[PDB]
Amino acid sequence: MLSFQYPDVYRDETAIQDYHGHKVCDPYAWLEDPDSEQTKAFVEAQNKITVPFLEQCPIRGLYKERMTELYDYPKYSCHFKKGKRYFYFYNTGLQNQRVLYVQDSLEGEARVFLDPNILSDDGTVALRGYAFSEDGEYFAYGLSASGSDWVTIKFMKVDGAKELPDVLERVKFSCMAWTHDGKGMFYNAYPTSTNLHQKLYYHVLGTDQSEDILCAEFPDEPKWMGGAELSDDGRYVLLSIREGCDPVNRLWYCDLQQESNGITGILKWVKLIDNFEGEYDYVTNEGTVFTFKTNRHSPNYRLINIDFTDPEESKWKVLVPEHEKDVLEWVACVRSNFLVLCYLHDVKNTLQLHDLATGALLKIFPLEVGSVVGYSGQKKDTEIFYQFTSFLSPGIIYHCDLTKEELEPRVFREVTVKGIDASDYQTVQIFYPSKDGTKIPMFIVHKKGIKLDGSHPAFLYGYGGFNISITPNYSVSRLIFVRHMGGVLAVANIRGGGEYGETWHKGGILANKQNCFDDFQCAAEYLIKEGYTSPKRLTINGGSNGGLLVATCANQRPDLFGCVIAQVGVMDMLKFHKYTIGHAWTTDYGCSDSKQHFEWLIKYSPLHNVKLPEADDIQYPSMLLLTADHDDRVVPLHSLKFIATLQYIVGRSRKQNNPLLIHVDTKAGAGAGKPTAKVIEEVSDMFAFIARCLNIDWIP
Repeated sequence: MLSFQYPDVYRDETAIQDYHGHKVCDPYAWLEDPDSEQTKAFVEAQNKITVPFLEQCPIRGLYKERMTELYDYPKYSCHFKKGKRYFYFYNTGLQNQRVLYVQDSLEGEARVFLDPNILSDDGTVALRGYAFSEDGEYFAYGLSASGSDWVTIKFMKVDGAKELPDVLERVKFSCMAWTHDGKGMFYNAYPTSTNLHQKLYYHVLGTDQSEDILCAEFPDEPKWMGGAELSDDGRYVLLSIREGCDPVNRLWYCDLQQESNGITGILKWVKLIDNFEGEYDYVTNEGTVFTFKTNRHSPNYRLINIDFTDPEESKWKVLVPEHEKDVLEWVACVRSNFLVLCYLHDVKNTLQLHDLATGALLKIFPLEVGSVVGYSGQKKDTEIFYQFTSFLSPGIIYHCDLTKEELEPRVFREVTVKGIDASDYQTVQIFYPSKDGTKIPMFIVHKKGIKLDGSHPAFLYGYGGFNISITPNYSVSRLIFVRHMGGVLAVANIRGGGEYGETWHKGGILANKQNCFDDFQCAAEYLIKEGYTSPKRLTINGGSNGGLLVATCANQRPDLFGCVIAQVGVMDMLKFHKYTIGHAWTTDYGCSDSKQHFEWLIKYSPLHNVKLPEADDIQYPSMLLLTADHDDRVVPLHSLKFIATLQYIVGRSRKQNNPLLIHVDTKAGAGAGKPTAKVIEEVSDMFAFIARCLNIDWIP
C-alpha cells in the first residue's frame, strides 16, 4: 500500500491565460522558480514521501549491489592521434568520470593527461568539449559544473601537461576551433531565462578574454547560433548557423588568406548558403572543391561537392548519391583521399570506405548487428579506430591500418558481458503496424526459450523526436532487469526519430506529433498481443522528449501500462518555449503563440491532459518522475507542475492506489556528464520502483 499522504500544494487559481480564446489555468505556475522558498519546500515535501517508498524494499539494495558489480568493467574511447601523440579516454570501471590518457606510441606507456575526477569530491565537474591545436601541441577543454550548460574553457600545453593562464567564461553551446597558425581559437559566448545573442569570438593564446576579437554576430536574429570550424587545409573558416533543432544550417565561409592583417574584427564572410533549407555538414575539401554531407533534396542524406569558385546549385556534383532507404549518418575523410561512411540500415550500422575522388566503394568493414558509437581518423591520419556496441556487447574497438595494399581491420580492444551469460539471451527485430498502417521497427531482448504467455515484466523504451535514431547500445541496468527481474526489454523506433531519414522525423513532429504517441502505444499493444507481457506488468520509460512521450502515453492509454518512469520530461507544452533553450524545440513541437500550433499542443500536452479515467475499473499506472532541482536544459518546473497536477487530480481520487511520485535530486546536478555514482543511484531507484509496484521477486 501507500502509507503516506500527498502534500498539500498551493493552487494559484488566478493564474489564467487566454490562448486564442481558450482559457488555461496554471495553478502551479509558481514552481517555475527553482530557488524560491516555496519551490524548495515543495521539493522537500515530495522527496519526504518518495525516498522511503523507494528504499523500503530490500530489492533496491540487491539491484544496487548487482549494478555496482556488473557496471564495474573497463570503459575506453577509441585511440586518436593528435600531432605526435596518441590519446584515449579510460575509466577503470566505477570512476565518476572517465580520464584522458596520453601515449607516445601505440606500444608505449600511457600517462594520465586530464583527470576530471580531481576537480570535485563527487565527480560533478565534467569535461564538456575539447579541441587540440592543429599541431597537437596545445589543448583547450571545457568544464561544466553540476550538469550546467555553461562552460569554462581552460588550456594546457601538451608537453608536460602544463596548465596555462588562459580562461574563457560565458561559453555555452560553443564551437572550439584552432586556426592552423596556432595563434588562437574560435569559440562562442553570450553577452530559467532564455539566452539569445550568442556571438563568435576568437581568443589569442596568451591574452586575456577581454581582448578577444568579435568575428560574427547576428543582432537582428537573436536565436541564431554560428559555429566555426577550419577547413582541413586551414585556409577557410566555415561558419554553420543554426536556429532551432532541425537538421538545417546556413553556411558562410571566410578565406583567411583574404584577411589582410589576420583576424582583427568581423570577418569577410561569403554567404555561400544563406537560408535554412538544408543541412551542409563539412567533410573535407581539395582546394576550392568542398565535400558536404547534405539532406538538400535528399531525406536519407548524400554527399555533394560544391566548388566555391562556381557555387550555383546547378553546378554542384553528387559524389555519393542518396540511398533509397538507408540513412547516411556521418562521413569522415581519412588518409587524404578516403571517406568513411556510416549508414543506418533498418536501425543497425554499416561502415564503408569510399574513394574521395569518385565516391566508389572500396571496402566494407564487417560488424555484427549494433551501433558504431565512436570513431577516429582525420584527413592527415593513416589509420582508423571505431567502436561497436550492442544490447549484449559492451564494446569492441577495431583498428585498421590504411597504408596497407589489402586492408585487414582487427580487434584492438574488447570487453565482454561481465557476470551474466550473453548466450542465454537474444535480440530480435520485428516491424509492427501502427494505427495508420505504417510498419515501425522494434528491438526486443529476452531470455532464450521463454514462453509467450504474457507473464513477463517488460520495459519498453522510446524517444521519438529531433531526428535521433535509437540504435542498439549496451545497458547493464537493463540486462539486470532481464536476468534478475525476469524481464523483457523493448525499444520502439517510433516516428519523430531519424531511423528512416527526414521523412521519419517529419512523420512525428508538429501536426504529426500524435503519430509518435500512436506508434508507441501500438508497440505496447504488440508486446501484449504477442504474449511478451501484459498491461499490469509493462513499464514504459523515456527521457526529455522521451519523458513527454511516456507522460502523454500515461494520460492517453492509462489502461495499457503498469508503470511509467519519465526522466526530465517536457510536460508543459504551452510554456516550454519560454524557458532556457526551450525556444529551439519549436521546430519539433510548434509554439502555442500560434492558434494552429496551440490546437495541436493542447490535445497532448501532459500538464493539460491529466484526467481521471472514466471507467470505474481503470486508474493511472504507477508513475515516477525523476529530475534534479536545477536543470538548464529541461527546466524542472515541467516535472514539478506535472506531479502537482497528477497528485491533485488523480492521486486524491479514491480509486487511485498506484503511487504518483517524483524524486528530485538536490545534490550537485544530474544530466549530461552525470557521474557514475549518480547513474547507479538513478537506475536503482527506477528498478526498485518497478519491483515494488509490480511485486517482482528478485531472481538471484
